[PDB]
Amino acid sequence: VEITYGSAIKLMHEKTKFRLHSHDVPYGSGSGQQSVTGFPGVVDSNSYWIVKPVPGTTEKQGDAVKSGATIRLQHMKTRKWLHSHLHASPISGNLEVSCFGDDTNSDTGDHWKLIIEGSGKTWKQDQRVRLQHIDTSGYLHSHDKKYQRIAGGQQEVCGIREKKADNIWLAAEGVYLPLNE
Repeated sequence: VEITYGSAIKLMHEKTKFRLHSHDVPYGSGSGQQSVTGFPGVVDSNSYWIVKPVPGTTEKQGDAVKSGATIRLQHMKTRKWLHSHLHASPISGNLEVSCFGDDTNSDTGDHWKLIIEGSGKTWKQDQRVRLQHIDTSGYLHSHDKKYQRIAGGQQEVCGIREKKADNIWLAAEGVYLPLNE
């Protein structure tokens, strides 16, 4: 259950049970970058993310991710980074959450602080967490607000500034690399 750097995870929205999801299609407005949504179905390779450190650092694959760590989530299928910035999200006009760059292109807008809700010190499967975007201070957020025509039935994912029930997430369905000890 200990989630280590290098591990593959799904991230489930606690309230709606939808999974953090991406795919090879951009937003029409805001940044025009690759879009990110909440996806309800269980079988979906597009729901997998790799937990990574920021490139400068001592943290390595197999190290436990700590509460308070700055992390990156890289989409397995497209290699783009979970990203935010000051653009309007398409449904609710909150902070746009996108997929940015690739293996040669990452910036600080790819940085999220892991906040474990209890007194837990290392990230585990099924524990309640928030992810706070470093640059904007937006909490990764979803809700029962859905696209209709393209990607219909999938939920908006965005960033908001207050802690709420709709910004708690749980890591699930993961493959966790062995603990360096």
